[PDB]
Amino acid sequence: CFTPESTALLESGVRKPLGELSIGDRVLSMTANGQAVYSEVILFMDRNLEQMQNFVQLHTDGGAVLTVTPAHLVSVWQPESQKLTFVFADRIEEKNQVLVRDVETGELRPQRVVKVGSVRSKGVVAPLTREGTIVVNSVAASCYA
Amino acid sequence: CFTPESTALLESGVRKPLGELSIGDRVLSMTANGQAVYSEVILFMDRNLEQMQNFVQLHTDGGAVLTVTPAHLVSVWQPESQKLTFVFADRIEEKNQVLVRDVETGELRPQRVVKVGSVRSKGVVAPLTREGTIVVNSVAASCYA
Repeated sequence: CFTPESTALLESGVRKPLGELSIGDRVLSMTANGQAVYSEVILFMDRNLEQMQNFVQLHTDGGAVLTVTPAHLVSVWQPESQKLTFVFADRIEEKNQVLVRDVETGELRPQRVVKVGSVRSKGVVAPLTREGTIVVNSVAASCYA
Repeated sequence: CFTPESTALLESGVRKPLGELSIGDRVLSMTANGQAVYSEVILFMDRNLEQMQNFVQLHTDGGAVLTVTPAHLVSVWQPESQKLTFVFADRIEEKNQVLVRDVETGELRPQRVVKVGSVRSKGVVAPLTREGTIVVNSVAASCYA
């Protein structure tokens, strides 16, 4: 899950807090080969805006910060082998690379994780899109947790 | 989840029991717009070959039978509105339509659900592919349950 304050990017061009996200909204997602694409939210696998939860915080070199639960799958780019893989949030470390949306081009491009933090906050939201992936706070991730 | 005896279709052209499925295997899946495509199994969300479980059994007009847990998402085709939607297995009824792989063409084509049964067996397997979907026993389904 992500936090209610975490944001998705609607096809319309607007960021929307996950706590305000609605089934049907077409949010920025990622294809199997790592490309940006818009997909509709079909349901929420978890949505409790009061539930206290522990979150991993991934900071990218570009300034993006993704707050996700320990067991949530996140896309990790292996620069050497040109391999896109999914790793649990808690297993991600500095120097690993994640896909972050580039403002100018709109493309999902790899960025170094420069800091791995933690935080405990209230509210959990886990949206499921048709694609099965979702870009939260500009960082690509799986919908699975 | 599906049963261990349920089968996936490997890109190689061979059916493989889910209980024998391995991470890395490229199984027949479905794209967001309902097309057949091969995707690799990245992990199992559930895999307990001993766990007794209640399953819904969907029979198609073509003879395919998909055994899935009540809370598993399955693709349902709405012929009138040309809409592909996901519905929980237990909410599916006769006359609804699901996507079934055609032998000759290999395409995922809609077929009427001619009978909805039930069964309790041992073993649960829930494979997750990169696409997020998987065709089990020739019937298209989401990986989510």
